[PDB]
Amino acid sequence: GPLGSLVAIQAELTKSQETIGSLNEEIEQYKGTVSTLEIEREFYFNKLRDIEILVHTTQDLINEGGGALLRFVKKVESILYATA
Amino acid sequence: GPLGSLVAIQAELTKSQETIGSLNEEIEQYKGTVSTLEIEREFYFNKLRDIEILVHTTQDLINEGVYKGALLRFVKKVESILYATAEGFEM
Repeated sequence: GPLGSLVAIQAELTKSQETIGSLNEEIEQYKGTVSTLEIEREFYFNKLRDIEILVHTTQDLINEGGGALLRFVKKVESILYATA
Repeated sequence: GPLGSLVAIQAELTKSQETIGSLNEEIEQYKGTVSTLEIEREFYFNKLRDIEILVHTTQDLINEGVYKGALLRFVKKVESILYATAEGFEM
């Protein structure tokens, strides 16, 4: 009857509001994991950038103003731009 | 009466089943963003590892005199950059 249908929907509704609660919990932990990975990424990208700047600057400095130095600089450059 | 309240709670229920649907899409999006960041990481870690090997190997040839200056200066600059990257693996 009316009461039975009201009770069944109310039960499924509170069960649904539970899932929403647990899915929001997951989203907050995923937001936290993306944030950590993005903080790490900015740090490592800066170190690789410092190596890239050094490689290109030395390549320019060798040009007008390298023997074994140029050979090493080119070996580093090939490591940076390799695709795997 | 009872029909009105049944209609209002059924509407709340189907609306909440739609939010679970959209929250599951967000989770799949977030799983995809964590996966991309972890794939980048493995690739850039591999390059750092290869630069470390190269830096130490050529330092061994400069130390154990196998060249008969500016090269050692450059090798040491790279090594300091690599050490600073190792130092920030906790921070």
